[PDB]
Amino acid sequence: GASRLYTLVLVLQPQRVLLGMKKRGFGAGRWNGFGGKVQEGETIEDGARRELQEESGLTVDALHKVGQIVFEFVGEPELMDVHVFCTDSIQGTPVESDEMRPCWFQLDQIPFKDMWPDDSYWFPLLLQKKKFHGYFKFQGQDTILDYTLREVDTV
Ligand SMILES: CNc1nc(OCCOC)nc2c1[nH]c(=O)n2Cc1ccccc1
Repeated sequence: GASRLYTLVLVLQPQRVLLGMKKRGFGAGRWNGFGGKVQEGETIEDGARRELQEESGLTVDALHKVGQIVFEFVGEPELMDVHVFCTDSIQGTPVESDEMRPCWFQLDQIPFKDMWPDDSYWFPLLLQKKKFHGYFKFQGQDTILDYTLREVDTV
């Protein structure tokens, strides 16, 4: 059907991953990555950089696309086509805002119970830097009715 473009950025380093507790708005009460809608006149990668900076205060040397996930929320007018980026190359410190509190998690302490339920499926691939295409059919924000996830050579 009709779909909208989104980006999702994970700051993933050898020993730790950066997530942000949402205090308000989309994903409130969960540890989320950084992202949002891609705008007209910017590339998907430019949009990922922009959202990372707007949300966390971070600027990076480079980012790479590691996956794509299509979300179907039952009853919503459009699909969400999310392009997933990864980067280790931060140039400063994350900053807490009125919207978000940043936290570095050790890789054996990733808080899946306090994250979106789909994350449990594709994180093991992200952590191995294995590229992936996924699809998740949701009923509301807690329930996965169906999904697919495959390792790909090209996103
Ligand atoms: C780290 N896992 C996840 N992080 C976010 O950060 C929000 C920034 O992206 C807009 N969102 C996640 C997320 N895992 C997850 O399911 N979502 C929900 C989502 C659904 C549809 C479009 C975008 C995000």
